[PDB]
Amino acid sequence: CSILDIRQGPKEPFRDYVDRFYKTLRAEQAS
Repeated sequence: CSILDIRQGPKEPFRDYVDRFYKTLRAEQAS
């Protein structure tokens, strides 16, 4: 891991953000 190191693509921050964002919007639609 040297040139194949700084790949740039978040997963565990960003899809424990989405699921929470999707039940936040499924309280904007209906809580």
